[PDB]
Amino acid sequence: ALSDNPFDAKAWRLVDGFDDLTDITYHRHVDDATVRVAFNRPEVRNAFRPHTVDELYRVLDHARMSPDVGVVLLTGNGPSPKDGGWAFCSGGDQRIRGRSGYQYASGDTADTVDVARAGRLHILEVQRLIRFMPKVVICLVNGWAAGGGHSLHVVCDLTLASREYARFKQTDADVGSFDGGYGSAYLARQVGQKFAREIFFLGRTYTAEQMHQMGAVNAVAEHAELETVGLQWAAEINAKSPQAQRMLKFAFNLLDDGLVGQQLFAGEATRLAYMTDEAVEGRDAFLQKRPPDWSPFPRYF
Amino acid sequence: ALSDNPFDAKAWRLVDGFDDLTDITYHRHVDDATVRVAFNRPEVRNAFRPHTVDELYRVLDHARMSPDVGVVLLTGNGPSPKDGGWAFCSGGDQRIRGRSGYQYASGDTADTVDVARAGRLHILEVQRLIRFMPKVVICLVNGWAAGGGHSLHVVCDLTLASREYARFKQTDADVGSFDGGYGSAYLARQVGQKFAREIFFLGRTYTAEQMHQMGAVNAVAEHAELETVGLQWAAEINAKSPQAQRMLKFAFNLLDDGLVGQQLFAGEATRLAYMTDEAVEGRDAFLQKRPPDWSPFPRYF
Amino acid sequence: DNPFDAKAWRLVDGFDDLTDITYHRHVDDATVRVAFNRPEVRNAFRPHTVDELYRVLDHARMSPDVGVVLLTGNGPSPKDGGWAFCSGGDQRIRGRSGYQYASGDTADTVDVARAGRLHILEVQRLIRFMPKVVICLVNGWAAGGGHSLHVVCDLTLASREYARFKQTDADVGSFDGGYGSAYLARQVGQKFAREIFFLGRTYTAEQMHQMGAVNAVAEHAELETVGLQWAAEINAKSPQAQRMLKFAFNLLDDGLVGQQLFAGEATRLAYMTDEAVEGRDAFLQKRPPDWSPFPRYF
Amino acid sequence: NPFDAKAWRLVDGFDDLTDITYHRHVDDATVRVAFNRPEVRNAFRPHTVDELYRVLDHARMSPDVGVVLLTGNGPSPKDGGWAFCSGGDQRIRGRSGYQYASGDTADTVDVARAGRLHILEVQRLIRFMPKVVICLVNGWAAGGGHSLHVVCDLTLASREYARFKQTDADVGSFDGGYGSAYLARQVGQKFAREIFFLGRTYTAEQMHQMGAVNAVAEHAELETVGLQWAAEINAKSPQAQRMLKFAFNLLDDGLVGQQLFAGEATRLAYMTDEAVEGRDAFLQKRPPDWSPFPRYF
Amino acid sequence: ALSDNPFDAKAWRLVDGFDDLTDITYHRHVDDATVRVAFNRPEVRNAFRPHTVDELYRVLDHARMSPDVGVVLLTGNGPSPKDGGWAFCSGGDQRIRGRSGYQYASGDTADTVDVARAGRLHILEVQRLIRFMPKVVICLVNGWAAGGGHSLHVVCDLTLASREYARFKQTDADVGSFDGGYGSAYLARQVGQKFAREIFFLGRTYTAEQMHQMGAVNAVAEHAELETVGLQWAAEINAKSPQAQRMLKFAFNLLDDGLVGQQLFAGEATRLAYMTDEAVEGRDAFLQKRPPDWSPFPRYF
Amino acid sequence: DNPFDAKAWRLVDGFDDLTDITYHRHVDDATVRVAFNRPEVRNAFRPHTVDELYRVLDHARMSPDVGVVLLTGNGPSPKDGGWAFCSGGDQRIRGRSGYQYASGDTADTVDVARAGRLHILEVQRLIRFMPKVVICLVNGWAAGGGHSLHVVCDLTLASREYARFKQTDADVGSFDGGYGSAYLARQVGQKFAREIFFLGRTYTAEQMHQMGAVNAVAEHAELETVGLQWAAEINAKSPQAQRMLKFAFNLLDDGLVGQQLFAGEATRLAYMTDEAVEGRDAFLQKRPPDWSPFPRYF
Ligand SMILES: CC(C)(COP(=O)(O)OP(=O)(O)OC[C@H]1O[C@@H](n2cnc3c(N)ncnc32)[C@H](O)[C@@H]1OP(=O)(O)O)[C@@H](O)C(=O)NCCC(=O)NCCSC(=O)c1ccc2ccccc2c1O
Ligand SMILES: CC(C)(COP(=O)(O)OP(=O)(O)OC[C@H]1O[C@@H](n2cnc3c(N)ncnc32)[C@H](O)[C@@H]1OP(=O)(O)O)[C@@H](O)C(=O)NCCC(=O)NCCSC(=O)c1ccc2ccccc2c1O
Ligand SMILES: CC(C)(COP(=O)(O)OP(=O)(O)OC[C@H]1O[C@@H](n2cnc3c(N)ncnc32)[C@H](O)[C@@H]1OP(=O)(O)O)[C@@H](O)C(=O)NCCC(=O)NCCSC(=O)c1ccc2ccccc2c1O
Ligand SMILES: CC(C)(COP(=O)(O)OP(=O)(O)OC[C@H]1O[C@@H](n2cnc3c(N)ncnc32)[C@H](O)[C@@H]1OP(=O)(O)O)[C@@H](O)C(=O)NCCC(=O)NCCSC(=O)c1ccc2ccccc2c1O
Repeated sequence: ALSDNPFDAKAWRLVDGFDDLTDITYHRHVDDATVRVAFNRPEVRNAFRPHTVDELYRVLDHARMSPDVGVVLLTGNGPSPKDGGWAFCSGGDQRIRGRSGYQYASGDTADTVDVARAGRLHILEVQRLIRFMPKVVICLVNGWAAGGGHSLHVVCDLTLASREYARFKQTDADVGSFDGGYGSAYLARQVGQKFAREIFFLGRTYTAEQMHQMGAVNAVAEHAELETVGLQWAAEINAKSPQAQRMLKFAFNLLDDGLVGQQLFAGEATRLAYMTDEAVEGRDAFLQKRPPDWSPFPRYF
Repeated sequence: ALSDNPFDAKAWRLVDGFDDLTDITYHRHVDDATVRVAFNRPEVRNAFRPHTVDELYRVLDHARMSPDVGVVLLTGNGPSPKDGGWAFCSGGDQRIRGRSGYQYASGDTADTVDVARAGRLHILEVQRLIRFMPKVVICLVNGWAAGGGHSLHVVCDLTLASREYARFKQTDADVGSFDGGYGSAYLARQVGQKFAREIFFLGRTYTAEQMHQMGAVNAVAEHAELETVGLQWAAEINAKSPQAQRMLKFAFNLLDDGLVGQQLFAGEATRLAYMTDEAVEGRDAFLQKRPPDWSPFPRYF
Repeated sequence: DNPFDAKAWRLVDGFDDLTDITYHRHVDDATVRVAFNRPEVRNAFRPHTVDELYRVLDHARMSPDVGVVLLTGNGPSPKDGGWAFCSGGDQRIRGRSGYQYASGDTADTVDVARAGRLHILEVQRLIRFMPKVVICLVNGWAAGGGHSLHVVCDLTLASREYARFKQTDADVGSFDGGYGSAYLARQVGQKFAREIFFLGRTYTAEQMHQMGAVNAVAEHAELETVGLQWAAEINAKSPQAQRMLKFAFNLLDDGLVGQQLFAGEATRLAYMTDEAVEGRDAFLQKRPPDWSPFPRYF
Repeated sequence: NPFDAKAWRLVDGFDDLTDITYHRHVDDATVRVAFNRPEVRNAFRPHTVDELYRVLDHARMSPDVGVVLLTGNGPSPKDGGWAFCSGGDQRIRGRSGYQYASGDTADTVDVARAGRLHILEVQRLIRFMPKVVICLVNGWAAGGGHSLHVVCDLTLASREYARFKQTDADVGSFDGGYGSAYLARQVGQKFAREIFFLGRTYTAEQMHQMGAVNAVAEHAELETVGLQWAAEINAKSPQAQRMLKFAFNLLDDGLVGQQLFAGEATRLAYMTDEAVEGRDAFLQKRPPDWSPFPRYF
Repeated sequence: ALSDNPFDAKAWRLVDGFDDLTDITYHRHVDDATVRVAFNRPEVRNAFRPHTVDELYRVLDHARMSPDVGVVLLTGNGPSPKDGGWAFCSGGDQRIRGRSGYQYASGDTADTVDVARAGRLHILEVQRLIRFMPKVVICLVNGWAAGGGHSLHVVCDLTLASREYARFKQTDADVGSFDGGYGSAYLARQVGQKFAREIFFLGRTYTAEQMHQMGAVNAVAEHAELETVGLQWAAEINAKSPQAQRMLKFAFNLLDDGLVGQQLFAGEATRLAYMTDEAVEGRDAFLQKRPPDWSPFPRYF
Repeated sequence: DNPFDAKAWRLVDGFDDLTDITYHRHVDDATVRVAFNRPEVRNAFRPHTVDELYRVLDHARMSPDVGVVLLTGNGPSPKDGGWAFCSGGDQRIRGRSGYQYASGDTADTVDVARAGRLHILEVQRLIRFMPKVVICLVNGWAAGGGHSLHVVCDLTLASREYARFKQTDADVGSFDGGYGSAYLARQVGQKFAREIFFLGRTYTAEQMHQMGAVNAVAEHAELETVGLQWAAEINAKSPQAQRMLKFAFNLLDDGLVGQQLFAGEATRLAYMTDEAVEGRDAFLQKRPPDWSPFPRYF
């Protein structure tokens, strides 16, 4: 009766238009305003290749533009059919990593790499998409989270982790790589500079409880219940003012993201201003080629 | 023998000139350089209305300008005479909240709102007064700390919380509101970005011990001893160089507050320069209409 | 000639007791005039001056029928005909602990029991944080703390003939290590700002305009007339938008304080929506809120 | 007319564009992207924004393109007026933002569909793309149109017809992001506040004096000079140009800025033998040998 | 058998050229790419005087420039021969502190102070050296860490602390001093603003375990094993890509250090660019006085 | 015509061994002159040049009788009469690991066992952090890293006739991604700074002055004479105030490092007080401190 798999097929439906997905799965909950986005290459611990990043971007972007979706659950499928091992995401697929970055290939191995096509590092675009979308993204760490996979959990708004199977391991420097952006600096804004430097410089494996104690993981859950708890967290988020939740996310981003953070938060303020009679008077005055009349609108202080 | 009330009336005296306070109480300790500032509307869990904010500002401002006061203890009176419930502060009084913010009213309910008078959100001014005053402000959370009340706690330099009665709950998004300034972004600089986002996005109730573990509460105390512990903390603060304590507070504020932070710290540096013979030579040379002589004052490196 | 046109201005009720500052409301416009009134010492401010200045600016901030503040200096000097906006802190009553309250004009009347203050910094923040445009009209010398006040204002207009900018801080052993210096660098760039402070030279209106700290140069007699024209153009726009724009300009430079002020106004904007009103109503009626009428935007 | 048709070719796959034009230079690694609604001073509606994003994104991913020229077509067939871009099309502005419509006017708005403000997405795309974007202001630049020039890396402006006018507060709108705060990092806080608070009209020469316009050119020569600038840019080390742009963005853009600059530093490390040894060791399931690679200081 | 001393004399060799050191010791490990740098005035709890600072800077600078050294262990020798008391570092030597700062003296006490020579506060230069050097610096807190000694610990990349003997006490304000830089503001980026303010404003003594719980100490070790654990941590660090480790340290520093942070990280990016064929084409074209040919080098995105 | 007036300058004791740099102290003023001395390669620096430049600037930093550093280039070139401030890194000894030490002048003599360095960045930080005003006198070409050196100096004066600013970094596949670029933008604004780097055009003294990166333009023969005048005006003010001001200008731009330096100086001011001394004395006398004589200021 105890399931080894967090996924409950009865609770989830495929999303229309996404039959061609190979490296990623995308479900919408049967009742809730919540979607499930998951890595789908468990044979390589859910390592992503450039095509994986493209699918992940497409799917997250679709969720961003779905008005009836409030929360994204980001996770990994499994286990490995080869050894039963569990993974959230093991970062960039090393098999198709070249001197210019991760390269598109016709097959799974290095020999099928299109040598004419320069490599990319555009998981960074997925990071920004997660960061900038006006919806809460909750990472469900159901297994190994290593390299770029570790950095993905870091950039999510919230993280829940499997007690039995979550393993956090920043392996970047082991393979001569490094996430010098959100993966490292933003980790320091969750667990502090000392712990963050330890995690990267020594590359040790941490449990869910250890990461929770340090401040990068919000709560620990039983593996079988990880998505159930995820859905409960999403339900609590979706039960509040969506307008307030949106502003709050951009408020938490703002200063850390400089002018970009201000752009997003100020953008939402501009939308709020557009709803007002005062802004409509401004529009109407222009269209009617007359001076605007601001006298009904007080100078708040 | 066990008091349900943290307040020890024998230890405190009313402050002269504060006759007319209705929403707030203001005491000076009988021996120590410490004052007690408290919300005084326990029947509504110490929610503040614009008049409450005005009294609070005036009282904190007086404490700021009192040379014989080193530490402010900010707390809530209680319990509710209606149900015996304890509160530090439950944020803005929802009864007089309008479309333009919290509105002045002649009575307690929405019907007595002065409709000719625009709403205000100027608890933010109290936040800055606490932030900018050259004295340590310790928040003693003696009960519910919710909404704007939670955010007041966040902005204080230090927080002590009642074991039995403190309950931290960020209810902003529940009533369609949000503190997008110190309430949220500054919380993240105490407990890290993941926990701060959790606290706001889910709006769960946290105990003193839980908040202490996350990093927003300095210590947990027995309810009956909360002000006693507060006074002990104040005494330790007051036993150090007042000049060093002043500079240290502005040093902690500085970068987080940008140019405002620099302004406050540099302002105190200017005062230190004014104490020197070199600065006195500059003033005198101008007043005597002669060139200054800097030769007695060596260059340091 | 004199930039002050007495016919255009009325005294503000409740301010009969002002000694170091004058305060007028325009006869027709949503504009006030705030001016230093010690031209015999080049409009140097003492602590009492600062108190009056703060109180008057605070009153303008809280006047809903006022949109723009014009900050300037009265003159000329009755002693030598010299023109000044403001020459900074009154050096006569500067002590080792800062500028001190005194019953008279000189150090001999200083209240020795009372520590000195530097709370022009409080006026700077009041100017910086108020949800209204403050225009500095530099009608003469602007030196020391007076120079730093023009720097922190949103806009500066300057008298062609008589405006003189001179950062004399380091000459008398002082320094504005806040807005006076760092924020000046965000107007004229780090090289020019360092020059202005390190060498303490005198600059004309036109020179400051070329460097970027002065918005426009006006004829002396027309300085307040041009100020009123600028104020009128500002007052012809959405007050809501002007308010948001000022705080947007402040935001990143002011860190968490900047975010607090801008987000504070964003919160007011949310409070105006039906969605926020449903949040209030549900709490008051002790029922669950119903968010279904309010769509998610992206 | 600044447009020289002989110098430009249409780009394959963009036959369906209606609000925007998109050309590639016949010889140079340079593209031309232009607003194409001159009858309303090149105001953009959400469809314009979608086309603009799609086109700039394509330019970003085109390895044989080094520089983007962003401008407006004209003149107005109605009054001969010249415009770069007048910002959001006010006719279809609603309480929820700019709304999709089947026609040009408010009565054709799809009421079932919420409005958007996603010109901000185009701003970020210009900002984050590893190529220089030069704005050619050939006419009116107002509202969101003014803000689009602000966010471009460089701006060249028509002496006779460029008109800069930040009208945001006139119509109760505001760009509280790059449009204003970033303008201040070009012309300084005093001038930026003046531009927004008063919303006056400025010439090319005035904006050049303030620091927001790199150079003024004769109207007929505006695109010719743009192409000359693009050529000088394309003649340098592309790797260095790329690093330079993100270095300029970095601190102003906080963690996002660091992410972009560090992303390119990561690529540079991937080129090294040391990084390749890291990949090889993992793939071959053996310990890495770092001894051939010395520590630098 | 149980050693009271963390130092294992068999594991360390003196470094050539440092025979003249008096206030500091400097060893290189017999096998590992690791050095040991230690305060050597245990009779005054390893308080530093200006000569100590000069030696410390010299030794750390030499380590910075040693290509075969990857990690610096920074600690204190002991115990005091007077009372057996243990110290990492008790900050500035108060005996030779004057009105212009810490002063050079021929002897140990104030009467041998060179009055003609202005005082200095240049432990700040050692702080920046630790901060900016492209190698991990691990602080081994083997006893008291107080005042400026506490701040040195704060600025190191990692801290390990002796269970039995580590005592953290920020005493600055007790003696009228303050570290308004890394000592305070950077501490806040490790333990959060509330705990950081508490540490300074109250100046209480904290254990290794307490500082670890707050986030300023990475791990607690047995006193006899402190340097053994230090060596184990260094070995894990030294087993990764040295290039990646370097980039990662400056990535963690970057935003916190503004333009200085950008300068250091960008400098390393420039070195990486110099390794490329493209950069070499740039150099060669200039030297051969011909136009560069960039056509072999793809634009990446 | 030469800007250098030999009569005004004396060699500094202990610096006889300098080869790539010259170092003089003024015969009367608290001012030194530090100059690149390889005019045959447009004053391009090699690693040895950087070491000498650091040592000389460090010595000036620690000299209590020196207030101002004038940083410039010697010339003209004995080969073609060309004038240079500094053309950046010596490309002849640039390798894949950076600029390399060599026994001779050319690439064939580089020590292959010794990795390259980019440590002109250390000189930039030394200029940036030293508590004294550094004025760059651009007497000729300023290119690459040489351009970045002027950018990081506090003030820049430039020769009308011979100053030439040209950011050639991207021409040779290099880039200054720190103070050279990002800090230039805080002088001339983001548009002009991007223009300067992306196109790498040559600009005159007058053009750079208009953009905001050059404080003043001077006649070539008078460049050091004007430099000495600027230094004299700087040296006539409170040294303590000038010091605080420089770190105040640095502060926010330099994050925790900026704060560290400014607060460090504030700590020194505090050490001068009776209050700080009571703290010391109480510790030394093993007694509680008595803070009662020292008032709380606000
Ligand atoms: C360039 C002038 C403005 C005009 O000179 P002029 O030749 O035209 O007239 P002058 O003879 O100097 O002045 C006329 C009368 O006014 C007096 N006076 C002018 N300014 C002041 C003044 N600030 N304080 C006291 N008296 C002043 C003069 O002494 C003189 O008095 P009289 O001989 O008729 O008896 C010149 O007077 C002057 O340099 N005055 C001093 C400017 C000054 O150093 N102000 C204060 C420096 S510091 C500062 O303002 C300040 C304040 C608060 C701060 C807070 C935080 C951080 C920094 C702060 C700060 O830097
Ligand atoms: C200064 C002009 C550009 C030139 O005036 P001119 O006197 O030469 O010609 P005019 O007769 O006014 O315009 C010619 C035709 O084009 C129309 N037109 C011009 N601009 C627009 C326009 N923006 N929207 C709709 N129609 C426009 C005019 O109504 C007119 O139509 P007609 O009566 O001949 O049939 C003037 O047209 C004008 O003020 N246009 C409006 C400028 C404007 O306020 N744009 C919107 C500001 S708000 C905005 O762009 C925007 C968008 C997204 C944002 C996202 C986040 C944050 C902020 C945002 C934002 O602020
Ligand atoms: C907590 C202790 C470290 C341990 O106390 P314990 O109870 O174990 O034994 P104790 O009797 O106090 O010390 C044993 C011997 O060591 C001496 N000693 C300990 N620390 C110092 C010390 N720092 N300076 C001079 N002597 C010291 C003691 O006086 C005593 O001497 P003895 O009576 O045998 O002759 C305690 O000694 C103590 O508080 N020491 C002072 C800590 C302190 O306040 N240091 C200076 C704060 S300021 C700071 O370090 C500093 C320095 C440079 C800075 C530069 C720029 C900006 C900031 C700076 C800065 O903040
Ligand atoms: C614009 C000139 C300065 C003047 O041109 P002109 O036509 O007047 O004279 P020219 O014939 O080019 O030069 C005269 C002699 O001096 C030589 N020369 C001039 N500059 C250099 C030079 N920098 N290195 C080596 N030789 C140089 C010339 O090769 C030539 O040698 P000759 O033919 O007599 O044997 C031109 O010479 C020139 O562009 N020189 C190279 C400028 C350059 O690209 N420098 C390196 C950019 S990168 C850089 O400096 C640098 C260094 C360290 C960094 C560290 C961290 C981050 C960034 C860094 C960085 O960007």
